[PDB]
Amino acid sequence: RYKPDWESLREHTVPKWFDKAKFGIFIHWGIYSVPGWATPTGELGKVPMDAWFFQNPYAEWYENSLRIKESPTWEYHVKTYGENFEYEKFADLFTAEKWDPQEWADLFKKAGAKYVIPTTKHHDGFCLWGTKYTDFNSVKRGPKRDLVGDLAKAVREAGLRFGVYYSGGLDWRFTTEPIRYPEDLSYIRPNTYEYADYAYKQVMELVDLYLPDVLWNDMGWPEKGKEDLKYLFAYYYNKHPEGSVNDRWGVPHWDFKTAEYHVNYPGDLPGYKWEFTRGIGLSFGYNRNEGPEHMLSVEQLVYTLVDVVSKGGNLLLNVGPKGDGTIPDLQKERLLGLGEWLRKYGDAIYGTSVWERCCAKTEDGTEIRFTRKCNRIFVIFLGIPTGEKIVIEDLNLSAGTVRHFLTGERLSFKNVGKNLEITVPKKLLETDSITLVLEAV
Amino acid sequence: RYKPDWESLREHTVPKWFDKAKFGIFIHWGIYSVPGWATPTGELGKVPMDAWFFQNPYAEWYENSLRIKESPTWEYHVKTYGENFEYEKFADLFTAEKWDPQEWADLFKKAGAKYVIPTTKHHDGFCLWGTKYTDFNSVKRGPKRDLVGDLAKAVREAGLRFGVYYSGGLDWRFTTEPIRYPEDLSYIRPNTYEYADYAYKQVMELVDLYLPDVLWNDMGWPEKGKEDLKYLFAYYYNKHPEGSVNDRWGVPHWDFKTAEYHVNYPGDLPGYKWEFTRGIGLSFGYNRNEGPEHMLSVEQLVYTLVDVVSKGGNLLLNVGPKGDGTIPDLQKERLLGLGEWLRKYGDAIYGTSVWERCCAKTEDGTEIRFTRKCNRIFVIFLGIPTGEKIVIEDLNLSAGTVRHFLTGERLSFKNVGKNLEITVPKKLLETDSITLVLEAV
Amino acid sequence: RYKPDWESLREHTVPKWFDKAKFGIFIHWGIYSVPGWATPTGELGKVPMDAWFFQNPYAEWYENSLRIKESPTWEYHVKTYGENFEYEKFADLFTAEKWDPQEWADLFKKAGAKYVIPTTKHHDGFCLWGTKYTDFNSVKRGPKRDLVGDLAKAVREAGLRFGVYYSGGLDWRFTTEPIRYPEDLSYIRPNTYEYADYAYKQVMELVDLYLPDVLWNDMGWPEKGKEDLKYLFAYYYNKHPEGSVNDRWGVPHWDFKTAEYHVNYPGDLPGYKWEFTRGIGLSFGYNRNEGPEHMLSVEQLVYTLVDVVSKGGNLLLNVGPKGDGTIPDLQKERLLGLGEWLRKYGDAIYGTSVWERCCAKTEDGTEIRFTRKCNRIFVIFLGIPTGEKIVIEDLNLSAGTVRHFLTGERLSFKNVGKNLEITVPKKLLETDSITLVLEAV
Amino acid sequence: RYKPDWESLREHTVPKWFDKAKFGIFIHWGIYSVPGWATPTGELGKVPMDAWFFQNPYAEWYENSLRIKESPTWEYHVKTYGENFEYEKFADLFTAEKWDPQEWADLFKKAGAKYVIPTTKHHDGFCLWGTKYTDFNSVKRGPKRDLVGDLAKAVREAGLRFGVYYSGGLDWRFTTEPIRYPEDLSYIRPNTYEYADYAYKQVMELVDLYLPDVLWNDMGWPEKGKEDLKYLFAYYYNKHPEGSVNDRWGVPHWDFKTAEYHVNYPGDLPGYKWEFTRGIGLSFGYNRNEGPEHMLSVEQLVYTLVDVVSKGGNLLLNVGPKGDGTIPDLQKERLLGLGEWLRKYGDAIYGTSVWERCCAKTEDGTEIRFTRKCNRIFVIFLGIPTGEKIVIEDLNLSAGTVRHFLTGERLSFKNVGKNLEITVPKKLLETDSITLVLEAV
Ligand SMILES: C[C@@H]1N[C@H](CNC(=O)c2cc3ccccc3o2)[C@@H](O)[C@H](O)[C@@H]1O
Ligand SMILES: C[C@@H]1N[C@H](CNC(=O)c2cc3ccccc3o2)[C@@H](O)[C@H](O)[C@@H]1O
Ligand SMILES: C[C@@H]1N[C@H](CNC(=O)c2cc3ccccc3o2)[C@@H](O)[C@H](O)[C@@H]1O
Ligand SMILES: C[C@@H]1N[C@H](CNC(=O)c2cc3ccccc3o2)[C@@H](O)[C@H](O)[C@@H]1O
Repeated sequence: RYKPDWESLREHTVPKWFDKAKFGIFIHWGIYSVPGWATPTGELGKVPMDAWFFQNPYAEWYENSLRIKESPTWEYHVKTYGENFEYEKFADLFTAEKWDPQEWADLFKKAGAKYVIPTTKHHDGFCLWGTKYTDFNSVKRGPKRDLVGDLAKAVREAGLRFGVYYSGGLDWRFTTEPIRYPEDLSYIRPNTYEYADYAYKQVMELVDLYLPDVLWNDMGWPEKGKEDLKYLFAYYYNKHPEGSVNDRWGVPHWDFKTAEYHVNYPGDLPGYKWEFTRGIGLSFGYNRNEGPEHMLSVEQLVYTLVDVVSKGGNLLLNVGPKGDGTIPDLQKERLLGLGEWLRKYGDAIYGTSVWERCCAKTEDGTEIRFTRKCNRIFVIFLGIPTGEKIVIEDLNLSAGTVRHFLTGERLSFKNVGKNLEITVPKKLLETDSITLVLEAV
Repeated sequence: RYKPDWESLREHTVPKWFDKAKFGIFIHWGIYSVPGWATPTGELGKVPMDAWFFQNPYAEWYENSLRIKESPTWEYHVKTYGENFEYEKFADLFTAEKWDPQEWADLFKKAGAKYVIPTTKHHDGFCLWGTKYTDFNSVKRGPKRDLVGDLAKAVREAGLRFGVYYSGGLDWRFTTEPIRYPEDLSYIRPNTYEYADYAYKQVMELVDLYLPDVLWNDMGWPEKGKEDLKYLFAYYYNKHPEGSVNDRWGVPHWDFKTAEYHVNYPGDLPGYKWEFTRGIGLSFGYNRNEGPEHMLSVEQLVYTLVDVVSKGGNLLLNVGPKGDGTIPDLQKERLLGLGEWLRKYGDAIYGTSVWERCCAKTEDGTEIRFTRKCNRIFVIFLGIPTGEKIVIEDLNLSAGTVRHFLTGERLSFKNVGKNLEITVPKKLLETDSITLVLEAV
Repeated sequence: RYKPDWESLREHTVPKWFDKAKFGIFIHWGIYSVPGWATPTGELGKVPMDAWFFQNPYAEWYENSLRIKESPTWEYHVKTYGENFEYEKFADLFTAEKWDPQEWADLFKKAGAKYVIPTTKHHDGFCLWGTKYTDFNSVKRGPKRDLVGDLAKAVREAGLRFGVYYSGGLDWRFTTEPIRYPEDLSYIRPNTYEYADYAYKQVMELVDLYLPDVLWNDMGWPEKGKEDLKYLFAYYYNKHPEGSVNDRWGVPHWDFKTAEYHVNYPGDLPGYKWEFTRGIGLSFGYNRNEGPEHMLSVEQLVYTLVDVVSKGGNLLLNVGPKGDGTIPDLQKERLLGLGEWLRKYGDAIYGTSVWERCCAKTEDGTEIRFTRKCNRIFVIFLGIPTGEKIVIEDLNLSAGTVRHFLTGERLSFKNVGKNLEITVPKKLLETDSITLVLEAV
Repeated sequence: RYKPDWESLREHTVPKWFDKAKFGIFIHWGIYSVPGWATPTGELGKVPMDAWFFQNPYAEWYENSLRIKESPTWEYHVKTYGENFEYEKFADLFTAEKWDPQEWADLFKKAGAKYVIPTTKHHDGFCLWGTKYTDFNSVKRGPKRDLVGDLAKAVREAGLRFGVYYSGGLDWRFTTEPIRYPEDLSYIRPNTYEYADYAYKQVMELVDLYLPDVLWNDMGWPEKGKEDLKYLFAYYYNKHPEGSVNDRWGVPHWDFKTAEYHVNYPGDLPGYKWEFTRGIGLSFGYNRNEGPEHMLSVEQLVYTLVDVVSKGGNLLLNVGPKGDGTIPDLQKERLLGLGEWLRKYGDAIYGTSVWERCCAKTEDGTEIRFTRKCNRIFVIFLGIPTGEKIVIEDLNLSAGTVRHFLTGERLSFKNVGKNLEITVPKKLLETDSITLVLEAV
């Protein structure tokens, strides 16, 4: 058993399944999906924080944006819905009329994901399961249905792991003033003992009803409730040792860390297990304002996954469904594009470990990443070189044998000084899809 | 912005408006105003604390007195209302049938007050605004009206500042045993986490609905909720930098300190901004038992104001209205008397600063106080000397010019040793109303 | 009395003498003054923190730079003193053979300064007084003299206030590893109970031996010792009420805040008393490598003081003496020039208060700053306009009388729209030294 | 960088070199080695704690035993050294006259160990290095030599990793009363701030002087000093990322856990890196009273290491040298025998990982342990079966190829039900030394 103390809970490390899974699907879905609107300003870490909340690209932040008068959201809202239309009202419009959890699960499985994590409660406080601690939930309003439970059953039937996201650090049902600047986050929070009990009871409830594979908390945990996590974590691990928690609780324990868009993104091997998350575009919740110009292309998604994995991370790619429960076409295509690439190259991703180094590049500027499976080293190019002669800078191999991954064809190579030279027959180079992949042994 | 930490909140000092205002009106009004009864025993600080709670002169302490069997209040109550008449019942009798907030505001403006602060919730827990955290309030019971909101609108329309009083440290809706001795205050308190959240939510609510100019807490703050004040104060000052808080929270921060009747009353310049409070009589809530023998006379009120101001303080004079919302005649006359004196002498009060010393006296025992406005020094006598020859002890001036304030007539003076001599023409002496006032330059 | 708790200590505010003084002299003098060498890289706030400690422009950080091998300092040291010359050895070379405290005091008085603050102990832990808590001090080594005491007597003899600088946060006699990045400061500190007691005892000793007018701590106070400050401050204020402390202790109390070069420099009135500090060049300690190109010119110093004062601050200008006790001519000539402008314009500086706004500018960009003395408003131009017709943007006056400060000559003016037009005869413009100064009433 | 907080420190996990090393040598050497005497009562975990301290088998607890009058130790001491011979006096007899560190290092290398950890300071508080914080150390007394440093140089010269053992929890130089029952440990400890600083300073000094590969604390860390460990660990890891610390500090962080004789010995795979420690006999310090009957035989040592390694642990085997610096032949011959088996079977130990299960057994009870190297699974028999037909209970293989480890000879096998049958020709069985080793692929 795990005891309720940080020294004991440290005994639990990231489970194997999670380390080997490499790719998961995040799902931000709630009543904010109904208006599904945000100004696609840019990526977190690139937009100046003094403007960020006033032109928030996270459509799931709609309510906070609505609370800032004369913010693009306020104007959009007043003209589309009217001023006598409270944000809460969207809970009744959220009907998930076309939702089919098995179709979602089929899709995430085809895309190559091995786990799925929906938002059980985001910052607006709306709950997607029939919780008994609030009536502001999907069973009582809108969908008239236990979205979390139903999705978990479908995901698990498809053979994928199932986790839960819970906004522990923020709940706008307990505050009135919006977040205008990053500094505001230091005092505009529920702040009460009552809220801390609520959060604790809600996560314990999720654990008892669905025994998730991952407890993904966001925005930190209520200061008054931090001590509670020793008990919660021990309770959780003792019922599910292969369970896992992220690092957004603000306490000593975590099984894996996180990075969001540019924030805390590592440039080289970090030394611990971590997970990258971002939307296919610039938002997590659905944004009808985004076009393909704001989204990553299938090629960019593949290069992102490879970069992340060579660095020991897992990619948790977010999908932003519509209020009716359908997944926009732009998103579905990119999920599929990635699933296709993974069907061909998956063996150099799933189940791999990091190598001595994560990165390299060809004399001509083509970026390279490495992954490993025992004695096999995968050399993954972020693109496909034009010429048959490939010069990798600052790299020497002691393998003696280097094959072209898809075909398995042995290739010719030699360490020329501080570099490594390989000849890749154009026929092979033409077989690869987005990345030229080599395997050294 | 202010950050939620004591070191940062210290950056906020008492606002100018408050320091210059000098005189404000306190209003203790609640359901205790209906029975409006107390034994007028004496002034706080003069009555032995071993008898005080058994013969409490604070009529607003009626419920606590009622809970002590065979206390004058219990007997009075049983004979007037009966034993089957719970204190709470007075919430239904509290109808404010004749209340006219604009008339209150007109009156406080004529009296010379620059700010007004009503009890939003006193020790009995009854709330004078439509709070959503309890049904024991003025919108649901008795007046059927938002007394706080309505008074704030009237006060502000009259051009005066508006603050709120909130009994944070005591709420008898959460306790059953009465306070019999001062020691009891150390354990007979709500004491629960629930109460601490309640208090926090109620003051945050007052801030969001009325954005008061002063948060006047009383009886300390729930120990469990003290840390909450860092967030509350930062939240408040960031929405209203000219807002202010008193010193009854029991935490590191405060903008001005307080003194009640004789308690913590300074004898000389204190070194920080402070405010004196007391009732026109011996109680804060209306007491039909007080006669003019228990009240300060207009002259005493003026001398009190001057003493307080020369010492850097503000006077917060309490008015105890009746259950029907009218202000007793004894009180209205004294408010008016003071307003008259302030109309004539206001320029030596509002906007003044303390001088090198607060006090002095004439060879014959007439007390004197000083205030200042740059190079002008006001010399205010607590009374009007009979003889034209005035000898002030232990004072020498380097002004060269001393005028008689009301008329502006230059006077004859000279430093005779360790004293200062001035000749005040009887004609002038007869022009003054309660205080002979001189101005040195 | 002041009590040992933050709520009581809050009662003490910045003493009047300090608020009115406006200009003081900082003195960073120690054994680092002997090598007196640094790479004059740039101003704090403008140099990237990734390079700063490696090319530190603060000569007083010589020891820390010396511990980073292959730092310019390390190279310089090895060629100049040798690889076997430990930093501590500089205490034997620090002889202050040509030191004359009354000569320093007279120069600071002539320079227009009202208070002086020497480094009693900087980060290297060497003490400039005969402390009984360490033998690494100026009585036992180097000068064989109590430098703090002898300087304190001299400064006071000259009629100036005397404060003490103490490095509470860092003491390299308790660490071995150098600071290479800002992050290192979070763990490379003495850290022991022993050190917290040491710092408490030494500041207590400074208070006892010299009862300074200012306790200027630097680098934070040892976490373990933070609660001691309640007792230290009450002890101090009870012995010396007109005493004062800065804001670098990391506890709730402080009497004035500070800004260093660009760091925390206010853009407008801040709302509390503060003080700006910087060296005449880029270092606080004497740097033989700085030349006039690294120093502020007299003109710039004047503009600095004016800007700081119009925003309610005091300027604490640093002088870096040599190991022999002399003050370099470059620094001396700048002090004397500033003193000259102050002898001429002192009245628009000393004893002033902030006005409604600190700033304005002329139609052709000449910056303007304001100060006040009751009804008299001083208009200071940062430079002397060439033409006689002056147009001040966004300013209206309601004084009816504007004079030329130096001569007293009444000048012609009028409010022309959102601007203020004034005519200043070239004969006056020609009398002003570095600043055109106007006086409106 | 690692930051000084538990959440950041969590990022550091057991270094690869340690996980792969599998075997290290502990060395308990001090002035207690001079009397070198204890009652060899039994193994920790098997001796009732009501008797233990009174008949302590740990020779290194001589001083504590000596303070309990009428303890076998007290008797022995009085007859051997005399009632007037204080324990501290043993520091003058501790001369290590025949010590040769390179000879120890070569023996540890030849024994198959990859790291060495000597007691820099045991419970008696005597320090085996020239610490500047106490004169009770080996440079000032006894050997007049820095034993930790000289041993560190030698061990490293031999190519092995060097760690340090430090008694943080107990120091008998700070107590006078002996430990008689486990309960006494809860209050007979140094207990002062002074001691918490002392321990922090000495471990910091060990890190600075020798930058050890392992910080192996014992007996917990002083409560008052626990928060210092955040800073100590970050300081340490930032200087030496491949460094490591054990789990005996009583704080949230640790890189590997420990087990001592029977205490905390895992029965199956535990889920985290750990290390088993015990003496070759019943004592850590040299006990002249132990004979071969109290010691593990070479065979038992082999079986121990194998059991520990198959369960993911490292074995830290203790050697107890004599006061003169020599290692007793009984211990030396066991180290050499183990080294012989490791030179022969090293490949099935060093650099291995745990498999699905650690354990199995043959039809006639021969215990079996497993280790892995990617696809190669090592099958280690704790003993060599007599017959050629072997039946392994509850094991099935899906390798298709099982070889005899020593020769490489392919062997015949098949899954017979829930069992695995294999034929090993006696000529092979006769080549194995203490263990039959098989290799499945
Ligand atoms: C996944 C996204 N999380 C946002 C909040 N982000 C955080 O609390 C935060 C961001 C972040 C980045 C790196 C490491 C830790 C971090 O914590 C949240 O506001 C968005 O709506 C969305 O749910
Ligand atoms: C204004 C009056 N306050 C009474 C409670 N008084 C206090 O908590 C108290 C009294 C007091 C006096 C000096 C400084 C601080 C102080 O705190 C309260 O019991 C009365 O009913 C009335 O509201
Ligand atoms: C006056 C200088 N102070 C330096 C340390 N600075 C700080 O700790 C710091 C800098 C700073 C700037 C604005 C407000 C607070 C601040 O604290 C110190 O390192 C220099 O050697 C010199 O003594
Ligand atoms: C290696 C030996 N350690 C003894 C102290 N043991 C402990 O504090 C203890 C024993 C123990 C066993 C498993 C996990 C943690 C544990 O802590 C110590 O008293 C002996 O003298 C010797 O140094």
